[PDB]
Amino acid sequence: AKWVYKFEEGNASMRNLLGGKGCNLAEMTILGMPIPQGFTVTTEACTEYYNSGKQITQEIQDQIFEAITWLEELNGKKFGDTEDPLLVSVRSGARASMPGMMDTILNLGLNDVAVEGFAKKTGNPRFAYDSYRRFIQMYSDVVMEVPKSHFEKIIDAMKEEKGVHFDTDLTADDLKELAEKFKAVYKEAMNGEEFPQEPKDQLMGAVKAVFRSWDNPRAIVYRRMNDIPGDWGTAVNVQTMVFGNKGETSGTGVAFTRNPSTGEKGIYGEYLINAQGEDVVAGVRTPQPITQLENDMPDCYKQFMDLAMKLEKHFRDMQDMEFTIEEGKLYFLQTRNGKRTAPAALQIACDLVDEGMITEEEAVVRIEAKSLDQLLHPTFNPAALKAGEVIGSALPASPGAAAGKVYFTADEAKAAHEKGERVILVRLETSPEDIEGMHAAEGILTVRGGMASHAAVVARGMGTCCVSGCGEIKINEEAKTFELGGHTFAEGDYISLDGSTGKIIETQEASVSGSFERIMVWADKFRTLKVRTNADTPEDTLNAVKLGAEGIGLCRTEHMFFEADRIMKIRKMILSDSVEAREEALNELIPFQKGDFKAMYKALEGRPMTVRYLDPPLHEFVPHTEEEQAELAKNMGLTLAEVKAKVDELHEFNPMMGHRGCRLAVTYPEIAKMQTRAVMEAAIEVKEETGIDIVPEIMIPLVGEKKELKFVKDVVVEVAEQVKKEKGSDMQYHIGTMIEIPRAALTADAIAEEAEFFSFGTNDLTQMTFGFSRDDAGKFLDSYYKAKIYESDPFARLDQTGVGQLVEMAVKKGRQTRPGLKCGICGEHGGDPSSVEFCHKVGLNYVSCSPFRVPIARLAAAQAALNNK
Amino acid sequence: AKWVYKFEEGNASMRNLLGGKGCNLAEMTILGMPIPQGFTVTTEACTEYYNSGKQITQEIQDQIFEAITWLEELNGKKFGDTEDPLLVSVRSGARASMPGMMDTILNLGLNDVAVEGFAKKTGNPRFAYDSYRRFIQMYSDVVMEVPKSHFEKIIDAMKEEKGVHFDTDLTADDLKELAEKFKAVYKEAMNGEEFPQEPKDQLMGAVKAVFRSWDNPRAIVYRRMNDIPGDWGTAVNVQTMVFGNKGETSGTGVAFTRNPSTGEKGIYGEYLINAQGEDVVAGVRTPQPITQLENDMPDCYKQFMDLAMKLEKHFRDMQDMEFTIEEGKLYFLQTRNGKRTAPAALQIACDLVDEGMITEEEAVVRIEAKSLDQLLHPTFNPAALKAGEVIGSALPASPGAAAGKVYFTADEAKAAHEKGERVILVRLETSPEDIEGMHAAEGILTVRGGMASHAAVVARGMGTCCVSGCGEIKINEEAKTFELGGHTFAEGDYISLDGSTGKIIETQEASVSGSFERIMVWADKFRTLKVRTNADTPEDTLNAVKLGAEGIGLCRTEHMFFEADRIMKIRKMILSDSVEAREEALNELIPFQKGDFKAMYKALEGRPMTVRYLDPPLHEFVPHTEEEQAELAKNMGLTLAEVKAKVDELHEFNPMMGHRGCRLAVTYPEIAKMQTRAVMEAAIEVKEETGIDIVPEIMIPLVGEKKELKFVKDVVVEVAEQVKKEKGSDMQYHIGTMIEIPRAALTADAIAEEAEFFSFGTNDLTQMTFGFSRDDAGKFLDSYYKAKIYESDPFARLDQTGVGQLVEMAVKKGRQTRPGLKCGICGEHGGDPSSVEFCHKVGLNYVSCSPFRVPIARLAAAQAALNNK
Repeated sequence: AKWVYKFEEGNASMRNLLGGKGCNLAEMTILGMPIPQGFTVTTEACTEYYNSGKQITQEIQDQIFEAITWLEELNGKKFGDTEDPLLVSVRSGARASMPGMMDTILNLGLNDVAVEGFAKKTGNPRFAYDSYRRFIQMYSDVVMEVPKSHFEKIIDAMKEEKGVHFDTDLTADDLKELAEKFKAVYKEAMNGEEFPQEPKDQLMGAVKAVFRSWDNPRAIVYRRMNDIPGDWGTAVNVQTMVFGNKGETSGTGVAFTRNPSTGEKGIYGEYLINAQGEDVVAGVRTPQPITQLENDMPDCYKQFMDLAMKLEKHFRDMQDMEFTIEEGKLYFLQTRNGKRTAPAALQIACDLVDEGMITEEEAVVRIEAKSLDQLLHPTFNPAALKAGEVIGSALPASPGAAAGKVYFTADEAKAAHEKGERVILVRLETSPEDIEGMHAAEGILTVRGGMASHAAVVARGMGTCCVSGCGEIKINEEAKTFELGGHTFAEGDYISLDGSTGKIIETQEASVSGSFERIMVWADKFRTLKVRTNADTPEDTLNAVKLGAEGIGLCRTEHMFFEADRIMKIRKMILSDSVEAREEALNELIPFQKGDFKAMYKALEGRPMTVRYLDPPLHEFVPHTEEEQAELAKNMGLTLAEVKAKVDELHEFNPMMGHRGCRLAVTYPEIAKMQTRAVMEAAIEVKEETGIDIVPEIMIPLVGEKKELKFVKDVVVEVAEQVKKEKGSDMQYHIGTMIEIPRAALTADAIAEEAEFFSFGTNDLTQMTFGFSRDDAGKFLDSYYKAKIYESDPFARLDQTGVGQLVEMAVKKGRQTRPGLKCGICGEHGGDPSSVEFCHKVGLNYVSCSPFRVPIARLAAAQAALNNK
Repeated sequence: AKWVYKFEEGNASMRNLLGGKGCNLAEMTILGMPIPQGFTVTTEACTEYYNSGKQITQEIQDQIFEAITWLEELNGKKFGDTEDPLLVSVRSGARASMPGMMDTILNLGLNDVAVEGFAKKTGNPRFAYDSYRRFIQMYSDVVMEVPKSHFEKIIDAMKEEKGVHFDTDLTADDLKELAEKFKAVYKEAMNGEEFPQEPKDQLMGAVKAVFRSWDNPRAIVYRRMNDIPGDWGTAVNVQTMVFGNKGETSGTGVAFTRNPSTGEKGIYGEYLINAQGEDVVAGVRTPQPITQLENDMPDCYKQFMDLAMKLEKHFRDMQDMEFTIEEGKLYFLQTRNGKRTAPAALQIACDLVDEGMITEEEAVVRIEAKSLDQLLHPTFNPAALKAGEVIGSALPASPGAAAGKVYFTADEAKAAHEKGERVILVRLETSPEDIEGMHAAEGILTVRGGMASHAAVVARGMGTCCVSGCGEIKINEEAKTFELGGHTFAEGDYISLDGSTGKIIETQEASVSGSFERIMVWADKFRTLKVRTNADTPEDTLNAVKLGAEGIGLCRTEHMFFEADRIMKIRKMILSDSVEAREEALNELIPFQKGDFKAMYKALEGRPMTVRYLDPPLHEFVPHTEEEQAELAKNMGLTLAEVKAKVDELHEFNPMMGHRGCRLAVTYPEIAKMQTRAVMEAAIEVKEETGIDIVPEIMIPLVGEKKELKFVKDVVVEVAEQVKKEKGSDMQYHIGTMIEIPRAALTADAIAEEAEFFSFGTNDLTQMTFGFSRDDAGKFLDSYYKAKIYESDPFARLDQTGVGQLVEMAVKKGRQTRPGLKCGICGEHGGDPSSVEFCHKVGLNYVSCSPFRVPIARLAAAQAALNNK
């Protein structure tokens, strides 16, 4: 039952039930706003249809065809009648706003005969035929039967072949004729199937389009990148059409209560007089500043602003709305918390707070965590921009200083590495088919669109740079080139930004609003999780410390063995055929490594740093180019063959799971012994030269058995304890381990006994758990997301149903035997908002992630706190 | 009566009465802290002595010599006795902390015989003689009889001529001998006067030094630059001496509760074991991190930190304190809100607020306004610092990226322009005698000092960069050169910063903490004054808008006549011998000027901009180089002689007071007519292309009579009104004027009738009021400050007792006839905290100042609000 709900039968509450626009539309209705009534097909009915072999069930249709009945009696007109036709619009809406992705159908109910009845009754035959020529084009695309170029090449060939310039200048005959020109295309571009004339067949067709599209490549790829599950689905909305294209006193526009890209307080949007935004606004015929609509229709503005402001105080957040003016009358067709850019995100958040509109928990909880990454994208370098050659200007859709090679298609722009080959995408406009390209490019450059245009919307959403409406861009696809300013380019390097200018540039790094801080302080007053960082170097430590890094969670020591002025000492150790010799070799490194931790400790100023012992296999440090192998045969008094014989002696079938980490530490204590001295001696000394207390945390990698950790810990304590002759050094320190091998988690209680702290190495723990090496996964990974087998990437987003059990088990079990057992997480998962919450809820003590994600971690940790209290 | 007060006889309340340290010392006593009792000579007694021909009155001495009595009976010892001598310290304290300037005397009461008694009784003859050799040196400097080099050249010649390295290694004989070596200098460097042996003569001498020094060049110059009046004066403190130089378990250190240069929370200071900070800490023998004093004397630290934290919660602000340890016992000798750098200023302010220690009005009121200028000093450019050649490192005394030519003396470093020739001062250490040099240099570079060293203190106070303790600097004065790293310099260009590094650099511009904002929001929630800016260009407008510029208060149009592609049209106007011709000429400029305001209006986005009409004389635009005059004789069909004849025809005796501004506008309406069109047409148009309402404000310069303003306003209204054919343009606009000519203020009521708004041009109003041209003043100005005739510069700091009456009169009178009369201020005075308050209190509506001082203005306006509610 109940597969369709009237707007008056619901509210914000049932957002899941009716979808996003669903509840909003229903909410606007419940308020008593001037909106065209309609009804909503439930997301559930999307499930039914899907869990029914993708067929629209009987009970469903009838219920759709019943609300349609309701509407007729509602405004005295029958659905797509022959004389007085009732036209409607169709538009999908998931529980998660997907701005730039969803679908919309206008004037549905029209056909060869009803248009004419619409012509007489309405009295404006140009209109009827315009509203019909439009609608045929949309049904052709949405209910995908054909591409837009087919249709626009025609109206355009028609205009640029009749001395006309805007469709707004075609006669009732031009259109009446055009319609057949489209009804001709849709058919000569399909089996030869007739175009739907039976409104009931047009409307049912619509719906399936929507329910169907919810599984097409683009959606799938879009949700995953927007952390949206696929078990939700879409809802479809049927509303009683209202027209901003009846003529000179009717319109339609998109507008935001506060600038969506800077937080700016005050109306931001565009519109066009006589037109149907749905397509006309998001495109050519340059839209007008919504703040001009006051000059032109200064009576509709008086009320459009009175509504928008109460819509914004209603939801107590900034609103992304849509209006159409019907010859003097104003109609709202949409409201929604405008998606934001990071800056605008915090900025508005602060305002709504100062303006009393909301509480701090609110704003803290509102910011989309992951987005703070934008905050840190390297802005341009002034001097580089001053000398910069600006060869054109256009709208500053989405902020940021983007710059890279240009590509006229998303297929090839992504081909050239993601945001790694520094790519740029130059197009006319963009569309749902360009999602991964816009996503993988430094910046998007379009030739027509405006604020309400796809690229902006979709770009200001992905915190990526975009410059739209740049007309002067003459693009060629057949030769893949474009003319901008005083130059012609060809897949070379171009540069753009929010200073709206495009040019022939050095980026640097930079500040953070006081609003970042203002919200960071708030996060910090609600978060229980502490936030350390993953830094192996002073500068990076410092950089993260500056973002609120409360210490270190993963200080890799590998490099201390790698780095040129230290590779030959580790290699000598491997070739040395005696423990006395290895011992020696190893000791040659203590000075350097010692230096290393000194610098980190002087830098950390009392801030805790979990030092992870040698992790990789010895094979990773020997030479694998006989050029280098023969080099090392002289720096060692040996022969190539024998050094090579050693190398080939260390070679493993699966490096990720062999004689490495803890296992090297057992076979070669010496190594672990040497690391304990360098760290101990270093800590003591700075503690000695600064007096600021240090409390080193040694961390044992790849542990999988209590006795395995003990053995190595027994080696550290003895060296650590010995080093204590620079004084018995009352200095404390804790031996701990990395819970990154399933057995470690399964036998935590047992592991807790020797270990003084658990540090979850989720990246590896996730490889042993999923059974696949990150390094060789991608070759199949994609097919998993495509096949929807995977909704998220485990390597960036902590698998909670699986890896999550191991993590929650180590903590539980680990604390049965050591109630205080401090716990942490490492790698990527530590910097992922979703993960950060799980950890908070499961039991961790702190979170560690790269230096630049500290803000993302803190906010997340913050939110996680408020959410689960 | 009452010229001296016991520490127990006062508290914080009477800060004016007892001076700064006065009340603090008295306050610490009232708390019950471990401090050496003493008494205080009132600031008033400084007045007496001064308003008594600079003689210490009789009633005064006795009262000093009476408290000294009190002290003997207080600790069973007589003042500088022969056997058990009571030694004391002398140190001045004004109601305004002058860190780095005031004076201090240790061990006063000692002499040839009492030292020996101090030797026996104490039992440590090295000590007695050390405490004596020190004290003789200080009395020699403070009670200025001789320079420090005289004394340090000796102890040093003595050490570097006896195989010794630190005075801490001279025997009881070395010192006993040294003393005579100093008592020998003081005398061979004076008439031949004996050195004071009578403690009563040493102590009275001290005091006069202090009261005297309060009028010496350096003080005078220091207060003015620190807005301190000279009618206040100093107070002198006499405290019962305690020693951190008795040996191995006694010490003395300087420390701050929170880092004075970053806001950092947590102890920051230095110290030295066995020594008397007063000189030893602020100098060589590298001090130790106060946080190490926990390793060495881990029992004194336990209590030093327990005290400092209650001293900080007591005053509810960060504390700058001084301690000495007397063989196990800890002694506090000072507390005081540590002077701060801008960043640290806001930062701590925010903390104390989050930590609940204080309310926001508090923090807002606490920040020293003027300091926010630091916030905006251009940091270095990363890439420029990455390629930068670091030829040495040292302590990061005061923040900032300083860089400029080096000068080994303050006398010559100031010679080469102030902070205009980009100067740098390289010295051993600095001192009160270097005040204007440190002040006029980009950055200070010293060879020995530390955190507690003069340059740091005095530098972190003036928000200027400083790198101290850089030993590797071998300086030569005789050849004015120094060796640093792998180079030797000679008055060339050097560079430094808070990254502590000094190097062989491009600076840029940059962010503002969220703490700047956090306090800016606060300012903004307490300020009633609005803050516009003085911008004549879009970029500058934008720049100021970014700091909270709520509009424009002074948009000069001169340049619109000046700029190359527009100078020839104004010149043609001047040479054209007909109003029809001039008219013509003028009209040629309307397009350009029109462009100009368009850009400003597109930039201002609705934000008000007071446009000031042509201000300078026509002579200012003709050529004054016959090379150019003969150039303009061909671009006009004339001869040199005749163009020259015109030029010489416009030449005035006093350009600042002739046929210019409003007077040109009367004689040549045309001009004013043309400005009204360019502005009107421009406003209408943007209002037309954006719909955002504009409300131009035309401002008439140099008005001095109602009928004078009317006449010109009558010309604007008619042109303004005419231009209203791009539509009657419902556009509003207000004619107003600049109250910058005394008569304007004296006849405001009369002026208010025609003018719709008053805009105080205080710079000029201050020249007509003081009667002297800023341009020719400096040649006598300095002698006014030196002669103390002027405490402040009127041109930067609004004369309130004078110019202030004219300002308060125009507002009063101006509102009798126009109750709404909006009012503003311009030029410098608008950006000066002191002025900004006066204006707030007198009646202005908003304040306008350069773009970068907007923060200074806002905070000031804020504070002014809280202060006078």
